[PDB]
Amino acid sequence: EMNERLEDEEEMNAELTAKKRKLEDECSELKRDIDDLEL
Amino acid sequence: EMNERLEDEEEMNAELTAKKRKLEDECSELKRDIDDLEL
Repeated sequence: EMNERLEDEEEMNAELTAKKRKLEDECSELKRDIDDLEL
Repeated sequence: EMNERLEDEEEMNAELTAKKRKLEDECSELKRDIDDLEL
């Protein structure tokens, strides 16, 4: 039982980190363009 | 330990999701403020 649920949170750890990577990416795209534009 | 790792990954899930809360917030202010800026 302890393994079957920890594996839930680890795949969730991946589900988080994947989205997190997609965040850091998209946040930097938007942030870049705005900063360039303001110049 | 397996139980301790649940206590690890719940807080780890919280630390990540809290970062995600900052990442999601900024990106939304980014996309919104662009809209105002374009108007």
